[PDB]
Amino acid sequence: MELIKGQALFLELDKKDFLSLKNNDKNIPTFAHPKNQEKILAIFSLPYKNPPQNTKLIAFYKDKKEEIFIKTLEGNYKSEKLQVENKKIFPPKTIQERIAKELKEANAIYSSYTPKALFNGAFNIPLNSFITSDFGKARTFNEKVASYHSGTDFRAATGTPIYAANSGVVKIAKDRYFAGNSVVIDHGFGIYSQYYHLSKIDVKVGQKIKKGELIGLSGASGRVSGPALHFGILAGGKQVDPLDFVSKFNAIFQL
Ligand SMILES: CC(=O)N[C@@H](CCNCC(=O)O)C(=O)N[C@H](C)C(=O)NO
Ligand SMILES: [Zn+2]
Repeated sequence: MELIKGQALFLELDKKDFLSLKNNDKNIPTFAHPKNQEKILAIFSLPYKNPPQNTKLIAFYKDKKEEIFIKTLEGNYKSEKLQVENKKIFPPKTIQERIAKELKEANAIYSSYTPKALFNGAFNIPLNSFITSDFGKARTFNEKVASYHSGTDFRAATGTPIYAANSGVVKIAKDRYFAGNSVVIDHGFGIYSQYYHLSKIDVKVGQKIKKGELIGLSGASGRVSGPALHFGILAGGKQVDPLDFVSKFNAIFQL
């Protein structure tokens, strides 16, 4: 198949006599297809930066192996040039220490697989606004991708109510460098939704959260370009296009 970089894909496989799904030595977890009872699903994601040109997954059954080839497409993302580049910039050690601490914490959370659905039906947009800045907007130097927008920004004045996109469990709920006042919800199967730059947090860590229920107010914390909501989805161990993902997810899990 063909898959644009920075997107997710729902693999469909025969359930019966299935043993494992792999990508080199890396395992990929599977879950039940809710409509069809003879199928199982698995989420595969390509990174936006440095994606492999091609990927070969192998589904091992008791009676056969079954290869899946996935071609990486460049897509149609916006891209501006730079005349500056990296400089592994030199922050004060007090901040280096904080970033590294918050990075450790995030990786422990995002690599903590929950093998059951914590969601309830389809995802909803966290607020009824519109996109001010799209996912995948990139800054290039010598046609190599330096950085990119890892989520999508909605129009929101400071203090706009934000609602949970789907049911889950709260894993993060605090101020962080870069993200500002953050909230991260685990929905199960390595699917996490992210709500950054809040002015105000209304939830606690480990709290069981329901869809359409309030998680905080929008703001501009840790943000330079002013008030707005940043919404992100991490799935298959990677940041992916949220709106593209929601479309594909809802196609399957719609009630
Ligand atoms: C901690 C961090 O690096 N956050 C990045 C996105 C990556 N999230 C991964 C994570 O939080 O673990 C970020 O805050 N981008 C802001 C929202 C932006 O681009 N606004 O316009
Ligand atoms: Zn953003």
